[PDB]
Amino acid sequence: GMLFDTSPKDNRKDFFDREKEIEKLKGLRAPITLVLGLRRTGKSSIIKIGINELNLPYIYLDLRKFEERNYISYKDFLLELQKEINKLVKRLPSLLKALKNIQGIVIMGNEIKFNRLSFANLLESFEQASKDNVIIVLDEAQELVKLRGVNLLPALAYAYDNLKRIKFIMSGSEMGLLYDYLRVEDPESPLFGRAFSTVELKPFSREEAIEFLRRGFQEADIDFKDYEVVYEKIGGIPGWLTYFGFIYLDNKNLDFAINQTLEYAKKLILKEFENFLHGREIARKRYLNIMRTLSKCGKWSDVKRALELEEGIEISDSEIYNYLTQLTKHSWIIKEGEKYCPSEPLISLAFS
Ligand SMILES: Nc1ncnc2c1ncn2[C@@H]1O[C@H](COP(=O)(O)OP(=O)(O)O)[C@@H](O)[C@H]1O
Ligand SMILES: [Mg+2]
Repeated sequence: GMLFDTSPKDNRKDFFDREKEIEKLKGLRAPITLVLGLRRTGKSSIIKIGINELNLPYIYLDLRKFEERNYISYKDFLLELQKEINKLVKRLPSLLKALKNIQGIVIMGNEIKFNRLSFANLLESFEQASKDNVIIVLDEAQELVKLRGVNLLPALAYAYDNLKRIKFIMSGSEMGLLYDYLRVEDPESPLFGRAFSTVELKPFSREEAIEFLRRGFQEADIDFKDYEVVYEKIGGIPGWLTYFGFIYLDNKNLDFAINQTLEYAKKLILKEFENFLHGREIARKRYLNIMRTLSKCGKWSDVKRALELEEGIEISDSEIYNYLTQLTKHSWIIKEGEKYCPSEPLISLAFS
């Protein structure tokens, strides 16, 4: 690969720095490791790099495939787990034997089929089958909020307290929703009071962004001069800088590569906003209004004024609070003081 491959990296040789973050992740320093960061900050990348370098058995649940749904069924969750387990038995010969006595499992012949299941007994059997730590990756774990008919928390707590060879890695692009999922705020919840080893990926600063591009161009062996305009136009999100780098290498026209990145970002961001608006069709026009209003940032008064201007009616403070709270939980905006801002520059652009 190369530094500007437009897919999550799986090798450190293709990945710019984040050395402290990868090393912390790899430390598996508590039974649960949280990987945080906005979309496109490299979370799936460091997880892949981390598990490749550790050379430990693992189950990888890519939950992004549920992002366009409002609900995940027990059946659809089990089919994903089933697929991963089948990869794991190939690495853990004695697992197929250890899964034989699980109530809802059927074996035929070097594979399993589920025919509810005890997630805690399942995890315990991975641990029985392995001399080494087994990593359970829940990539975009906050998606499990949508898995309404299953509560995995007691099983996660059981593992945390009792399964010493089970190490979870849970990532989330929507920080508040991830914490809400794990019920960190609820004293009676199974994971309350338990510490998570936490790694956060922030957007590149100006100097990091410039160094990232510099490194990828030096590696392609091509000249580049305009690093500052690229940062000014694209911003610090690694994923967008990566795409730009790829396009510029492919075409060598600065304005074309910037415009193509901007147009790709806008399309992707607005599709992701549609995922957000799924199940909120009642408040849909209002959310669009809020984001346009907050594009160049604004205060509560600006949000209120713009909503009431569009609809004519007075709008309560309860409704307003709920709309901004949802946007903040899902990482669309961030509140600085009395100022709410899109969480990165191209989200401003997308609603401009
Ligand atoms: N430090 C980095 N070095 C090289 N590429 C990166 C880096 N950070 C992110 N990327 C690239 O940016 C894109 C988004 O990364 P990804 O791991 O999917 O982010 P997340 O899972 O946080 O949304 C991918 O193309 C990835 O290869
Ligand atoms: Mg990801």
